[PDB]
Amino acid sequence: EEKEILWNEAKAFIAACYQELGKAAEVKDRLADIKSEIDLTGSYVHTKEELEHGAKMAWRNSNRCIGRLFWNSLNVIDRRDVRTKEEVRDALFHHIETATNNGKIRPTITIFPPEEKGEKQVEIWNHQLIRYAGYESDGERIGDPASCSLTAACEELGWRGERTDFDLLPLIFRMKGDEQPVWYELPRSLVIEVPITHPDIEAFSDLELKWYGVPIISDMKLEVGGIHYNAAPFNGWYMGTEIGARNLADEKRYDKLKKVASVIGIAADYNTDLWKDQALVELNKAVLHSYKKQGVSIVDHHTAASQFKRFEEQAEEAGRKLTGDWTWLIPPISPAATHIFHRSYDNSIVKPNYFYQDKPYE
Amino acid sequence: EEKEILWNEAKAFIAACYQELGKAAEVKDRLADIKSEIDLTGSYVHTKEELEHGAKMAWRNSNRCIGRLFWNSLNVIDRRDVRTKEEVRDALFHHIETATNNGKIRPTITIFPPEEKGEKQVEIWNHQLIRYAGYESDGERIGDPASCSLTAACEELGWRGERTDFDLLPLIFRMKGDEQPVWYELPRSLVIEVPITHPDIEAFSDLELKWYGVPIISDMKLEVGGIHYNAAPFNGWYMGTEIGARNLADEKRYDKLKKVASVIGIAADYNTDLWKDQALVELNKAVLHSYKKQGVSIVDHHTAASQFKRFEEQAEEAGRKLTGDWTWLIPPISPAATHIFHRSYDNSIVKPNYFYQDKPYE
Ligand code: HEM
Ligand code: HEM
Ligand SMILES: CNCCc1cccc(OCc2ccc3ccc(N)nc3c2)c1
Ligand SMILES: CNCCc1cccc(OCc2ccc3ccc(N)nc3c2)c1
Ligand SMILES: [Cl-]
Ligand SMILES: [Cl-]
Repeated sequence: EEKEILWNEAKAFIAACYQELGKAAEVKDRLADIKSEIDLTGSYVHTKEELEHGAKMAWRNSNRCIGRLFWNSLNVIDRRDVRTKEEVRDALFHHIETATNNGKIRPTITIFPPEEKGEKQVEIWNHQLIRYAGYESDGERIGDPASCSLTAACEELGWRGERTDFDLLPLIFRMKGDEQPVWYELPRSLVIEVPITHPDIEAFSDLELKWYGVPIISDMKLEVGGIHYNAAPFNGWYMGTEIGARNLADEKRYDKLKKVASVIGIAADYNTDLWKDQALVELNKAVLHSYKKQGVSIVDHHTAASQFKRFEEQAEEAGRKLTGDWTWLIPPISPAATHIFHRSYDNSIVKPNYFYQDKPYE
Repeated sequence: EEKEILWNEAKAFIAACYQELGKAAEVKDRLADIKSEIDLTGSYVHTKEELEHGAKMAWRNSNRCIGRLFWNSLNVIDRRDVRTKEEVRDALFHHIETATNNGKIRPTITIFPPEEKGEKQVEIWNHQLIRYAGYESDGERIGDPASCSLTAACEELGWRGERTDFDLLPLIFRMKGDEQPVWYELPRSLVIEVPITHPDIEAFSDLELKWYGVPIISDMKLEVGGIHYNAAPFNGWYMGTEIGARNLADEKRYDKLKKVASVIGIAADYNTDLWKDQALVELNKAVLHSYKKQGVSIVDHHTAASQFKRFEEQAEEAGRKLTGDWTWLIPPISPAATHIFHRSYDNSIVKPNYFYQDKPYE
């Protein structure tokens, strides 16, 4: 059964992958080899070419991602060789440095050994490799509420945060055979952060806002031809609205709109003044300006949607079905100013792809 | 078959309606009477109470409507007695006057005789009773592009627009047995319009924008207990974003964002300046301000979403399933600033309800 599903997924992936790589003639013999490997071993091992192309296909098939035009330039790092926690740490440190690239962000994925019997070899606890801690006790809220449960789990393990609003969480992961994860503080020299200033409004710096340069999502599973890479952190560059309309704006995140309204000099008293909307726009302008000024890659939602339109055109021209999740593709500010809002998308799930998986804490 | 569907819909509607009206004991005898009427006549006639409550249920079940908290206060006008085109005209004129109510808009529906054998008794051609004409010829675009086909159909019939950007379309409808519709110019004394000014930016009036006071949607079909009221125009008051983020903003409508950017004194050259977003906010602030200043009812999207949350709570408390269309419920500006964005909704279709129907032109 288990063995059956794997073979099926393998046939479908190898056929499609080799077709796109112009290697269609090599399919029959590769499939032969795979069949034997599965019979003999219970699993099979991707070639470097298969793994690289699979990770790229998986990004291409990510319905919720507006940034897919660049799927084929994904930088894929093969770390299936790691066996120790020092190696995993160093690979994660390396991913941060190489993806950051002094501000000129390279979309990158680092791929660790896959689940074996559904048994994880490496289990990453972080949601993103770089993220801020959150605390909630005695009515006191500090940092990022979205990080409260992971922060509490880290502190169970002997980590202690300084309780600023921007404590960097340690890297935290567990190896097969260890009962507990280990944690490592991030070297601050590896982590680019951007202070938020406004191009016109000088008081904006009074808010003392900042955000980190690179979102490196580290808790999703990459599935390629029936092989489950549960540990495979990847990154792009930010779209500005993720920071300005959600991370810094949401009431359940940093909740900064009233403070923004105050520093930009507008009242926050009447819904009809659209003060939240006006605050959102200025905060989002501040975020784009600040990343650009520091030389850290970022895309605004208009440019991003323009790129996505080209992705749609490229899909059509290549003869591939396009899939998408309208509810995630539309940006959270001025969505009707983008073409995405005015059409519909088929939300079918195509593999390879990235999937959610259960958290090991909570 | 036809006769069967009707009876089924009737049983389900009468049972639910009388239950809500505390008239459950009267169901058995009412259903008896209806059964006979259908056998004998092919159809059945709603009581005033059934019709009124059915139209209210239909609004309550409109998945795409954010304004549903007020479903039970719908003003229902029963015009099943009309037989002539002068009567239809006068009923439509009356609806405009009574709904407008000197600016204090009353949500109202005027209900005309229903389809008989699927044969319409009255066929309204207008999308809304009050709307602006649109023209497109020789590269010249004037008025509302959304009105181009209806405008062309009106001019086929001897109507002629002045070719301002805001020509009011005539009322246009067809009676059973007439080969052609008739048209009647709207008396300007019945139509409230609001000039768009900005609370802070005096130059905003240079754009010479205006919009009409009351959206009176006149091309949907009301279905109640298997009876098809294809002619049943209804209105609420506007939510400001419908005018400011769509009618005046969309590239395929009045397309005013570049002109807005110019009068508010910002460049429209770089996506990263978020000039479209900033223009959207100021235009939307202008719209709310202008309606309020003139004493014409309007709701902003924050207040509207707050009302909708109460509608959700009321549904739960009354033991009714809530249905909704997330993609239409979210406002087109700052959607993530509303609770709607952060939850999901079951998009099941429950009857009574309002439905699309084929246009008689195009
Ligand atoms: C190159 C720059 C990129 C940009 C600007 C971009 C933009 C975005 C945005 C805005 C979202 C929505 C996230 C949210 O609202 O929570 C998203 C979702 C997503 N992106 Fe991308 N992305 C990029 C690169 C990548 C890469 C390199 C991958 C993987 C190889 C990826 C895979 C995804 C996935 C899987 C999701 C959905 C996650 C979920 O379901 O929660 N993206 N992207
Ligand atoms: C009282 C004020 C009301 C407000 C503020 C309101 C608000 C809205 C808004 C903003 C939409 C979305 C329209 C679009 O984006 O194209 C909508 C859709 C709708 N509303 Fe309401 N509404 C109100 C009253 C009513 C009334 C009185 C009815 C009928 C009795 C109604 C039935 C509907 C229906 C059927 C739709 C969907 C139409 C379609 O599918 O195209 N609403 N409403
Ligand atoms: C706001 N939704 C949070 C829930 C959630 C859970 C797990 C992963 C996840 O990823 C969002 C995500 C994923 C990949 C991205 C790549 C680039 C980018 N700019 N944003 C990206 C954002 C998001
Ligand atoms: C933007 N969608 C246009 C397509 C379309 C076709 C037919 C009817 C229709 O109604 C939108 C609609 C319906 C009822 C409304 C009631 C009140 C209100 N403020 N807006 C309302 C808006 C909309
Ligand atoms: Cl993020
Ligand atoms: Cl409208």
